[PDB]
Amino acid sequence: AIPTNFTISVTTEILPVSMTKTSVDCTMYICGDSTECSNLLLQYGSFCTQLNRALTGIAVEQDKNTQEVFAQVKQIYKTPPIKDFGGFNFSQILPDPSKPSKRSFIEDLLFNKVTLADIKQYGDCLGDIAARDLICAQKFNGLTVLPPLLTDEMIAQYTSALLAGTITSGWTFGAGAALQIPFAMQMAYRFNGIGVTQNVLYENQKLIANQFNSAIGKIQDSLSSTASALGKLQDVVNQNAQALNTLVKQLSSNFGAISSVLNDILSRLDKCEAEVQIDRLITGRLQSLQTYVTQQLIRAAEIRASANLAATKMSECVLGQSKRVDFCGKGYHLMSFPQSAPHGVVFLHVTYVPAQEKNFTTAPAICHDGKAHFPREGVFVSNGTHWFVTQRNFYEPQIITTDNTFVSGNCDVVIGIVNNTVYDP
Amino acid sequence: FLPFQQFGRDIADTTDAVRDPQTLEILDITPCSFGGVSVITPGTNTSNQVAVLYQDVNCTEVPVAIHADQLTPTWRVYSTGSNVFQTRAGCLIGAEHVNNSYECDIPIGAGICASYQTSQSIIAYTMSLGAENSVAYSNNSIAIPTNFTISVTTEILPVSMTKTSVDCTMYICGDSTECSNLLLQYGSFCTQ
Amino acid sequence: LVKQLSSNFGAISSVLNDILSRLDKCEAEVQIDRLITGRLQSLQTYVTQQLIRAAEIRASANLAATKMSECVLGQSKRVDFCGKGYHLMSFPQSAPHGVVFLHVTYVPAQEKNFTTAPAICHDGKAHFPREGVFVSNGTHWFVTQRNFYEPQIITTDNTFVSGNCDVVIGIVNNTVYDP
Ligand SMILES: *[C@@H]1O[C@H](CO)[C@@H](O[C@@H]2O[C@H](CO)[C@@H](O)[C@H](O)[C@H]2NC(C)=O)[C@H](O)[C@H]1NC(C)=O
Ligand SMILES: *[C@@H]1O[C@H](CO)[C@@H](O[C@@H]2O[C@H](CO)[C@@H](O)[C@H](O)[C@H]2NC(C)=O)[C@H](O)[C@H]1NC(C)=O
Ligand SMILES: *[C@@H]1O[C@H](CO)[C@@H](O[C@@H]2O[C@H](CO)[C@@H](O)[C@H](O)[C@H]2NC(C)=O)[C@H](O)[C@H]1NC(C)=O
Ligand SMILES: *[C@@H]1O[C@H](CO)[C@@H](O[C@@H]2O[C@H](CO)[C@@H](O)[C@H](O)[C@H]2NC(C)=O)[C@H](O)[C@H]1NC(C)=O
Ligand SMILES: *[C@@H]1O[C@H](CO)[C@@H](O[C@@H]2O[C@H](CO)[C@@H](O)[C@H](O)[C@H]2NC(C)=O)[C@H](O)[C@H]1NC(C)=O
Ligand SMILES: *[C@@H]1O[C@H](CO)[C@@H](O)[C@H](O)[C@H]1NC(C)=O
Ligand SMILES: *[C@@H]1O[C@H](CO)[C@@H](O)[C@H](O)[C@H]1NC(C)=O
Ligand SMILES: *[C@@H]1O[C@H](CO)[C@@H](O)[C@H](O)[C@H]1NC(C)=O
Ligand SMILES: *[C@@H]1O[C@H](CO)[C@@H](O)[C@H](O)[C@H]1NC(C)=O
Ligand SMILES: *[C@@H]1O[C@H](CO)[C@@H](O)[C@H](O)[C@H]1NC(C)=O
Ligand SMILES: *[C@@H]1O[C@H](CO)[C@@H](O)[C@H](O)[C@H]1NC(C)=O
Ligand SMILES: *[C@@H]1O[C@H](CO)[C@@H](O)[C@H](O)[C@H]1NC(C)=O
Ligand SMILES: *[C@@H]1O[C@H](CO)[C@@H](O)[C@H](O)[C@H]1NC(C)=O
Ligand SMILES: *[C@@H]1O[C@H](CO)[C@@H](O)[C@H](O)[C@H]1NC(C)=O
Repeated sequence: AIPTNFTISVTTEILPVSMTKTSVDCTMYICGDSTECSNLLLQYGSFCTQLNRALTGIAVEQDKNTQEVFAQVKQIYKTPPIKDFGGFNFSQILPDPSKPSKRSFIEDLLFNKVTLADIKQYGDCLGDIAARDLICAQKFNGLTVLPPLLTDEMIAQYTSALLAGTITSGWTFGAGAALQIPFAMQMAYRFNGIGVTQNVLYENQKLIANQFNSAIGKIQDSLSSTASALGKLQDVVNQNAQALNTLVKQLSSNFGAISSVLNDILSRLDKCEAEVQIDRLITGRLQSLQTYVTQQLIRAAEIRASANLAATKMSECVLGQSKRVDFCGKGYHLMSFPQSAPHGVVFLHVTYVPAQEKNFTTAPAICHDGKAHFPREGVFVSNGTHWFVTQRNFYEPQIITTDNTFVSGNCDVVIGIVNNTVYDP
Repeated sequence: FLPFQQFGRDIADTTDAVRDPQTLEILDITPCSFGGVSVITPGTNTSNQVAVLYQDVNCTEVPVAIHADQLTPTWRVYSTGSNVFQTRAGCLIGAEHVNNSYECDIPIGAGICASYQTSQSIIAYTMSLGAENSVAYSNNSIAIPTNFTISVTTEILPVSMTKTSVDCTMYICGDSTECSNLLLQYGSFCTQ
Repeated sequence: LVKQLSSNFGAISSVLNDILSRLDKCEAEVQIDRLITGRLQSLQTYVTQQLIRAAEIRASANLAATKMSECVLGQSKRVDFCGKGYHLMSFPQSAPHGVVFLHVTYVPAQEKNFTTAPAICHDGKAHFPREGVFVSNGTHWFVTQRNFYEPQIITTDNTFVSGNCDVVIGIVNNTVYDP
């Protein structure tokens, strides 16, 4: 069965690249604002020097996780003012200059589909506190969320540079300096990559372009329909917030003390007896902080794995063409287009998918006059009467010829060989 | 506050609202300190100068947020001055804002990076994303390489870390037999 | 881990000998139990952190093994998997607790502009190159390999024909040499 047509399918896959950087203050979390408790916490200071190290190790890592995913190329390319790509339309993915930022349409849709309910200006919390904002409680308990190093506009600039390089130079900009190439010729290179001769592209270029454009449209309404697709990223947000909330809730435990309120202990008991109770509370809250930091390290490792995968996909599919099966979309990979998303990346893998198969009769070789003929590249296909050489991924039959095939020995040992003449120019 | 209530408590169980017994009004208690102060510094053996980034505060209201009135005079210099600079992350004190852009030396955040430059001081600038290079494009123009370079790059990868073993007995219980006897019931933990 | 042995953990002292010399076994056992619990907690924290770092190192070592297989023992077509540029070879070098790969790569150096066309209409039939592209220095056209400027005259063996020359967008007129 040989395909006689194709479809240009655009598949969207989302990968979390980083998570919210966080910092913790032992002193104001455990021993809120009392000097009596904080004096007892000095002997445990080493433990915090561990904790503040580990969280710091996470925070820097997240910045690195973004960098190695987006800072592949340090040459910030700009798309040309003229959009002449052989009928291909990149408006929905290229930057839109009519916005304060450079986010494309698809990037805007992705951003609007993730909440990211986190900046609260310290001073708003000192005002309308009766609303009981979660972030205000976190900030009063010493749980601060550091901001990402790379601003969203800057990540969008990196994505725009990658897109411009990909469409204006193909993979040549990945392996050093960018080199010009008309987009149709680039697509011809890609088609040669997947094992279908380039002559089909120029014979169906408009159609292909139309299909590509249609596929892009199918992404837009798909991203503007429901937010479930970005569930990978939203979870990565929500979970982190969940953890912080749990931490605050975990301050409501006695841990064997007479009460969970430090001031209550210091008001009922004196320094005579309050020291043991405060020590119990300190040990419990330090254990809670250790649990939080360990869970954060687990999640940081998971996010590092995801970001390494994202960087590999950026290198092997955006900057090149991947021959790995299913690595970049279902089908035969042609290109990829990156799109920034909150704490993640989105890949639009465009793929060649054969569409209309058709039954055919084939033989492994052709015996012309004793010698067996094997095709240089392709298969022998018969429509019922004659035979032709056809490329594997497309139905482009042509008459058997001495240059289409090569001879190897006599035609007695090959099982399934048939009888036919071969044209000799 | 219902008439039988005097103290209000938040999710953390720490009292936050109190009914003042003398004047029958409700007052809220908030921490007199806060977290978010970050110290930016070149490595000592270079200089003792430092900058201070206060997170999620305008530098107009830093004195009340930090309560600079009760702080030492050495802290008040970092509360207000001519080196005030605002960022999306927060606002920065002790660093001179520079419109020029360089590579990131000491990342601050929100695309702002700091460095120690020249009279030596600390500058804070919006980091650059590398060289700007527009690429020509035409529907009938290509670029072909006529020459090449054989470039040898190096990359290092960790393979293993130090194998380590721990003796519970001599760590927890140096040489006392009493402690070693008391540690038997926790053997299931140590064997883990 | 060594430094964390200087914590009371709620005991009267962080030294077993002080507790055992001030208190008899009557009251010393509760203090020693508190110390044991705290030090066991410290050991568990250390072991958990070591497991995290071991996971990191295992990921790095899996990557190193994959690089050794796919670049030292072969030629990797994956882009930027082994150095920047097109991969030629790789040489390993042991280092303490790690490996160092020397990735020798091919990087095109000096680029030249050339006017190109997707195909060539010889006498109505369009010609497409087998391996290369059509490049014109201004007057004539040549088939050149993509990664190096090695022009050669258009020829029937260099190219192949498929259909008339009206459907291709951007085709140009030229002759093809027939040996
Ligand atoms: C290959 O598949 C495409 C699917 O689009 C076919 O193009 C469609 O053909 C029908 C009938 O002519 C039209 O109604 C549609 O408008 C076309 N769609 C597009 C996007 O162009 C194409 O005809 C098929 N080619 C072959 C040889 O079967
Ligand atoms: C590429 O696709 C868009 C469809 O989204 C084409 O039409 C434009 O769509 C945007 C949507 O906001 C409108 O603002 C424009 O007014 C539309 N312009 C036109 C001429 O229809 C767009 O035309 C396509 N690109 C090209 C070069 O045709
Ligand atoms: C393909 O061609 C060859 C010769 O042209 C055929 O070989 C003959 O087959 C018949 C039947 O077995 C024999 O009686 C002849 O002696 C063979 N002649 C030669 C020169 O080999 C062969 O049969 C043909 N293939 C098929 C399936 O018929
Ligand atoms: C291609 O590049 C190499 C260098 O990368 C050129 O070789 C140099 O040529 C100049 C002049 O002949 C010499 O001064 C250098 O010593 C050469 N360098 C080396 C390492 O050999 C080479 O000439 C270039 N070839 C072309 C066609 O441009
Ligand atoms: C390429 O070759 C074809 C065949 O010779 C040219 O076809 C005709 O050329 C004459 C003048 O040389 C024109 O009057 C005709 O209009 C052409 N035929 C058609 C259908 O247009 C063709 O002109 C050549 N291509 C170019 C761009 O000149
Ligand atoms: C090809 O032939 C088989 C057997 O008759 C049949 O089951 C199958 O549906 C056919 N496929 C097409 C595309 O005709
Ligand atoms: C098979 O192909 C040949 C050449 O195109 C044609 O003459 C013949 O009619 C075709 N036969 C069938 C059954 O399609
Ligand atoms: C293919 O299968 C059929 C049925 O088993 C058999 O008759 C035929 O000999 C097979 N083809 C060859 C070359 O043996
Ligand atoms: C005494 O208590 C009453 C009732 O709380 C209050 O109105 C008053 O202000 C307080 N002070 C004096 C001097 O009465
Ligand atoms: C703080 O700075 C921001 C800048 O947009 C401004 O919106 C806000 O009103 C300022 N708040 C105060 C109290 O100055
Ligand atoms: C830097 O940019 C600001 C924009 O408000 C401008 O006011 C200032 O004059 C500039 N300073 C220099 C040295 O360019
Ligand atoms: C190739 O052409 C473009 C536009 O004409 C030009 O910007 C570029 O510099 C040229 N390449 C070289 C190496 O000069
Ligand atoms: C282009 O190449 C041909 C090769 O014969 C040469 O004759 C001609 O002078 C060259 N023209 C230019 C502008 O380089
Ligand atoms: C290529 O671009 C030029 C000007 O931009 C235009 O005149 C010409 O029609 C275009 N040709 C093709 C095949 O796109």
